Amino acid sequence: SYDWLNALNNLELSLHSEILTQLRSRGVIRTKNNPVGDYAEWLVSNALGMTLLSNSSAGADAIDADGLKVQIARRVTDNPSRQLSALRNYEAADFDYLIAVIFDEYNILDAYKIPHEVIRDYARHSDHVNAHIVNLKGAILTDPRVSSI
Amino acid sequence: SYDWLNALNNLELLSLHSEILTQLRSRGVIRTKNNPVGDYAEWLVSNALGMTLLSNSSAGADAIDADGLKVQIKARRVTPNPSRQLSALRNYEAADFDYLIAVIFDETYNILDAYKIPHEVIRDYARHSDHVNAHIVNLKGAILTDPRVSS
DNA sequence: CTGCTGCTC
DNA sequence: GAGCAGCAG
Ligand SMILES: [Ca+2]
Ligand SMILES: [Ca+2]
Repeated sequence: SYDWLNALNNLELSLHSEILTQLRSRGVIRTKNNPVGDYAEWLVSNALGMTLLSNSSAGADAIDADGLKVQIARRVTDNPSRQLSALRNYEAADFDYLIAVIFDEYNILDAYKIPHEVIRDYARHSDHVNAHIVNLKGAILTDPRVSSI
Repeated sequence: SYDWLNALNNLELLSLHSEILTQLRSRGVIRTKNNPVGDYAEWLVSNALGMTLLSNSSAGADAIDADGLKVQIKARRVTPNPSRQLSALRNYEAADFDYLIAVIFDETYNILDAYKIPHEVIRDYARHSDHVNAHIVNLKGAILTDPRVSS
């Protein structure tokens, strides 16, 4: 039962920082960011045997056992949207395939592997943020060029 | 004494996080499923300095004050990552706020630093990132010593 | 297609 | 200074 947290005030509800501390100390998350993103890296890495890369700098986040760079999610439990995080400098082929995963605010729902190419045919560019934007909705979910896990 | 947490596994911990977020949202502390710090800051600044929020956080402003001015609200939790690089002012050239307020937290969501930094003083120390098409500012050194910035 | 928030090396 | 993540309308 999660109804005991009505007793804690706004300051005490400090506990979320503590949970991040625990997850960090367990290896689940590296950064103090949105916990969904690092948990995605964590699950994908351990599952199919991937060495993570702390330097996601304009590049992938992991390498498979065949030496291929992998870019690693979105948690749609209050507003259903599946736009993936921004992709910058994509014209340079900085990854060999991408793994995108949906969580339920944090259980797994969907998960896909997409070559850098399929992205091109499912991406639009925004000058405002200087990034190609993609949404994991509908079409791309049915390209046989994409695989699901 | 948060030693009882170790009894929870990963999925239950993540559930507890999101659930805690849903509490503060139900209390009106936050408006999104993003980082509780930013909306908690926005919540903190307005309900303490008499301001009015704008969920239409698009003009680059996040609230109007008692005097009737636009204010951009940006927060950050530095824990000795001690970098104090603020969020993108993706559009600042249009100048859709009068004075910016940046608030600095520690791990336990406590106020280490807070400044009311005005717009032209933001113009005097800003740098533009070609990568993200946005201006970036840091609050360390010359910015703090500027006579046009207060706490 | 328009926007946001915070965080790391 | 370069980079990063997820999230809202
Ligand atoms: Ca990633
Ligand atoms: Ca803000």
